[PDB]
Amino acid sequence: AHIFVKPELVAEIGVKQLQREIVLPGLVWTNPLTDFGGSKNDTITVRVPAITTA
Amino acid sequence: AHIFVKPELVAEIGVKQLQREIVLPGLVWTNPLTDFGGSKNDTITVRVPAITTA
Repeated sequence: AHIFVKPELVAEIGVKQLQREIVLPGLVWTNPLTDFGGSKNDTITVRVPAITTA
Repeated sequence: AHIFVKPELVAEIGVKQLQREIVLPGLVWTNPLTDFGGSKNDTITVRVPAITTA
């Protein structure tokens, strides 16, 4: 019968891929040490001080 | 590959040997008697008063 030339319409309506919310980085101790370049094996050794007894 | 001569770097970050909190000294009767020098045998006598019966 009648022929109509139509486009294929693409729409975005706010449907996204559900994906986790990030909380862990803010709670962990990040970068107390920075100069890993300049220490052998990329290892910085932390010194824990001493305690005596009377 | 390339090889480099680096120092071992020792750093303090705030890691400490965990020790408890001192609470007992503030809770015990301390120094009601002081002049232990000036008394025989480094001893001060404490007198507890008399109690009578009828």
